[PDB]
Amino acid sequence: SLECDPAVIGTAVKGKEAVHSDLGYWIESEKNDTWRLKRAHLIEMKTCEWPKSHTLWTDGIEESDLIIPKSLAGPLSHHNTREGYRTQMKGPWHSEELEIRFEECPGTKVHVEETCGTRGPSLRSTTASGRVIEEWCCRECTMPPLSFRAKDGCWYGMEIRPRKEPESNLVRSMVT
Amino acid sequence: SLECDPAVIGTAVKGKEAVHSDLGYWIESEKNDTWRLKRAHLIEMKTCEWPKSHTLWTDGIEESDLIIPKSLAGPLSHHNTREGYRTQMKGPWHSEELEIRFEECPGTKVHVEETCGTRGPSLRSTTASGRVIEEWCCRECTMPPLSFRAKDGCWYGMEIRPRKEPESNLVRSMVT
Repeated sequence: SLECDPAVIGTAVKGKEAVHSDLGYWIESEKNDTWRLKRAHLIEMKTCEWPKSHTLWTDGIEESDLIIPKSLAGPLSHHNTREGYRTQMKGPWHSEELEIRFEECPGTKVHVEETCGTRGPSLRSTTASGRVIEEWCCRECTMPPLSFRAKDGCWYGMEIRPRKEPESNLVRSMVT
Repeated sequence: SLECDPAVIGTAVKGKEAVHSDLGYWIESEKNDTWRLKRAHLIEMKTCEWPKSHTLWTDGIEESDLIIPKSLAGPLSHHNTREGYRTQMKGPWHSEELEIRFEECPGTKVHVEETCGTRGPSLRSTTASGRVIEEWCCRECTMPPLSFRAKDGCWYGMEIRPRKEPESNLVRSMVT
């Protein structure tokens, strides 16, 4: 009864590309050389549960590995995963139009440094003053780095933290 | 590995209809209160394993309820199920062109009789002499009856057995 309406759900695979689509959700996965989330575009956030009947590869997943959270109608699929990243509970979900993609934000860099901060609330790449933050670090995530493209700028994943920058000046999402 | 080549596999859902397709397999499933196998068309039998990456609703199934056996490249899906039927291990899989459909054979009728024979190898609807066998019985399967349409005639499912036949006249598939 809490599932999204399957009347408008469209899921398809052909070869090495897959799409989990909805009215507002367009979730692309690829095989390279294992299946992973490629990019996603969400225009209307919703809180239903994506039905297993309209989902591919629903076996042996834990909700902690779902890139798009299950509570936000993220599909319970291995196609909704990426190595080195976990569920993005504290992401910039307040925005209306969201694009999830694996690319560095403009004028930014991410480094794999075990001497880096742990996962925390998602950080925007521009200060409240509006200035770019050049250097970011990661402890376990993989490259290219998970990013969020919204109206107000580029948001980085939780695993991605800034280098020698005070996380107190930055803008942080306050949703879960 | 032991999986079918995913390069040519195409699976899609839109609303109440779903297809698990490949080069030789065309498996249609439908939503009618519950997800079930609608019809299937197989032109080349295979012994690979259908990849879960290209399969819908792979969760909480037992292989005994898969209409198309896992060994015969049947998808491990709730879409590959039908109420009152179990895996058709002893089916007419020797034939080249096979169509699975839920309909009575042209000169037969099937009744739900708990006082009927048990599961056995799939039987043709025409004797070796070539005459139709009008009456068949079922104990637990549902209607319409699962049937196989091949070049040599109509084959009934394992759950569907005849009442007035001495088991010697019939044509029995001898493959598993």
